Amino acid sequence: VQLQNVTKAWGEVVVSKDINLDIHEGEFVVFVGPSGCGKSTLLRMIAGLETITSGDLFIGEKRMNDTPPAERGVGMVFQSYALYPHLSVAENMSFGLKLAGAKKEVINQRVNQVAEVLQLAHLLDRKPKALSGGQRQRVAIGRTLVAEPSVFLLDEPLSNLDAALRVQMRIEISRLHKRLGRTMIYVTHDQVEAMTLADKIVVLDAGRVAQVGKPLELYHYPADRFVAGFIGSPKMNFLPVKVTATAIDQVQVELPMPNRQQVWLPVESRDVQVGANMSLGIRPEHLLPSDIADVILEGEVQVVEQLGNETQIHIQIPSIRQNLVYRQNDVVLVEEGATFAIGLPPERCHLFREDGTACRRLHKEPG
Amino acid sequence: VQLQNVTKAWGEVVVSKDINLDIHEGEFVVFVGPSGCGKSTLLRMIAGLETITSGDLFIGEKRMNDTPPAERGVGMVFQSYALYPHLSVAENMSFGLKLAGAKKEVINQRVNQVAEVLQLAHLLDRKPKALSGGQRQRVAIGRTLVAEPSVFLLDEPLSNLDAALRVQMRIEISRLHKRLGRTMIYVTHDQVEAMTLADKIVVLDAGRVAQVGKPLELYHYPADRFVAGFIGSPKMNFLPVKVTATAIDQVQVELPMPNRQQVWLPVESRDVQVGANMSLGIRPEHLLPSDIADVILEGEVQVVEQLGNETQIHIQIPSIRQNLVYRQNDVVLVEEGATFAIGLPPERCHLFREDGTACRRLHKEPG
Ligand SMILES: Nc1ncnc2c1ncn2[C@@H]1O[C@H](COP(=O)(O)OP(=O)(O)OP(=O)(O)O)[C@@H](O)[C@H]1O
Ligand SMILES: Nc1ncnc2c1ncn2[C@@H]1O[C@H](COP(=O)(O)OP(=O)(O)OP(=O)(O)O)[C@@H](O)[C@H]1O
Repeated sequence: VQLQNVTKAWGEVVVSKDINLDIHEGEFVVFVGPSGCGKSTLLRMIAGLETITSGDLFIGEKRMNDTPPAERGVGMVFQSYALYPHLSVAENMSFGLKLAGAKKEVINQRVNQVAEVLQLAHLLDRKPKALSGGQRQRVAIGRTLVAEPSVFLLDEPLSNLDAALRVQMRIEISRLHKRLGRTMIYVTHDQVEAMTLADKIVVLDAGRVAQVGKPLELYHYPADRFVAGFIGSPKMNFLPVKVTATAIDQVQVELPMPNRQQVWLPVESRDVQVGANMSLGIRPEHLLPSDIADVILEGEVQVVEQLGNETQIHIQIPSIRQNLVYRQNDVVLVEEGATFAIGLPPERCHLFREDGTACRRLHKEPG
Repeated sequence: VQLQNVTKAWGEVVVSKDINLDIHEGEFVVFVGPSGCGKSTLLRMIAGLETITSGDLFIGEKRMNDTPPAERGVGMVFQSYALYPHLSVAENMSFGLKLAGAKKEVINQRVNQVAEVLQLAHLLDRKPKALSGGQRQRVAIGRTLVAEPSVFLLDEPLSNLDAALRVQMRIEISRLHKRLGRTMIYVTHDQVEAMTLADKIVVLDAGRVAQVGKPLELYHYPADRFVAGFIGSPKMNFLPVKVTATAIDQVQVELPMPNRQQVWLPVESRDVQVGANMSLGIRPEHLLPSDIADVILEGEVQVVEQLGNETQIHIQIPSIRQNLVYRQNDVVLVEEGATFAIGLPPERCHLFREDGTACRRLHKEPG
């Protein structure tokens, strides 16, 4: 429930810096970050299986860096095959006889209720070698939902599950949290999941903590370029611009286009010098039909991905490196090489200084 | 490259009731289906890691049910991985080009260009033990990539990766499929990935092949309730309706609503009988705003998930036992209890018979 300058490292390969997390009791916290940033290591250190090179681990109240993996209040172990190849499903799931707590021995009343939510009922007498990746995965989860620790440490527990099934499990896991009221430390790559379950999201990046905030705060108010480009599916579009003017709460920038159009952005303005080279971000879903008016960008359709509910059009614009990704509702029929124009809304624009830190958007978004 | 009446069972449990597929050479085919429907198995039968109870498998153009795995022309990459802990990352990815007689001149070269795209260049001298899920998984892909088989069998090869990196790999794997142009049998649960990469999609259901088609073919025209309920993120909503009338290319149904509203659907009508109890399907993203539509449904907001780019609102309607899910663009503030309304667009409504088979939709959709 609490870290303090927890630094981990092995040689000159520092996996984690002085991260300072403050997880309250019964809070649902998910960890997200680029592959390699230190999410799994962090979760393990919070438990056993991994040492703590420096810092304090306040679980409950007093430190627990030396406490044996046994009693901590933790309940980890996850993802397809971590199960005993000789025991059965019911046997593996009902291993909650000694996992940091005090339970009876007629708990069959729960191992049967858990295998129910995980739709594993008809597989209780099954052996691991007889379960699919997805099935094994849920068994591994039951083992933890059965023990019912004081603090769960889930690590991508819902992987290997079809979409429909994965939605039901999100519901189940959400209930198991608004009931046991325990503390949860979830780790995932599924961003939709993060936003739906998380009651506070932690974004890691190369060992360091990038930002911590609620779902919509991270989405709407990334503190820097990195976080901005990490939260949100089709990465946020980034255009190179130049600050031409400065007000108290404006900051005018010049788009690299041939026409060199300028526009006033509802941004911080603090520490923004005229003439500075800055990064302007705009999300694929925030771009406009262009049918309306104002700031417009035109280019050639490079890619077009059909998703049934929406269409993502990749547009190439002169003077801009990478294509500009744009998402539009429904099936939209356009071809490659075609000419496409979109509208760039100033309220929904982000601006990052050369150092990458953000210029606190002033526009108030609901939430 | 071809299956006929292929059957597979473990004792008394069948897992592939005679499936018939016809994967053309060079095609990118993705397999989707409920957890434990038989995706990995079917994949391990094309490789040889599993025995074919009945039927004939014709990889290339010759029956291979009894051919040894190592000599089928198949290069597979599953979840179990293949990172030999005694070999360095660079040592792996090359191990594949073992007997291929590849020489340090040809190999080591493509091992470098591959460690580049997969972004492991800074990890060659590493060892599986000192890596992370996502990293190890790219390494595994690296092996099969470097070996450039004649047939790729990818089993959820991009899981364990952040959304950004994953999108990048989808572009790489896609480019790799264009460059070489060899057959690829991809298994995944990520429906956006399927829709994105696939040329054809196979939907499996409890060992059987439910439907085969191009992505938009399955999204707009599911052959049955099962596929309808399977393809598409927030699951299609289903409403019990009664057939009140039937015309040429029509069919009129009565909604569960207390006002027993009857609405005509541009649907097949073939094998539709007045009085039958059918299922009406409508996707959360196809429901319309209340004011801009006829045939409205009002109810109590139960859940509201804020995804950032959109808002999903579950509505309990006095009639349907299941909550009706609705997707609305952008951030939408609604109180968990509010009265909400939505439109039921007839042209985008699917109709399923009592036996679950769909009544061919006559509305032409773009695609
Ligand atoms: N035994 C080890 N020795 C040295 N460095 C290690 C070791 N195990 C992990 N690491 C380092 O820590 C980082 C990895 O792992 P972690 O397992 O913390 O990643 P994640 O952040 O959980 O990423 P992923 O999404 O890929 O699972 C790696 O990039 C690697 O450099
Ligand atoms: N050794 C076995 N004995 C009996 N049944 C088995 C065995 N191995 C797998 N199965 C059955 O085959 C089905 C599973 O596996 P497959 O491995 O074919 O699943 P998938 O379709 O890849 O699903 P998942 O997404 O969950 O990985 C399971 O539902 C299981 O009942």
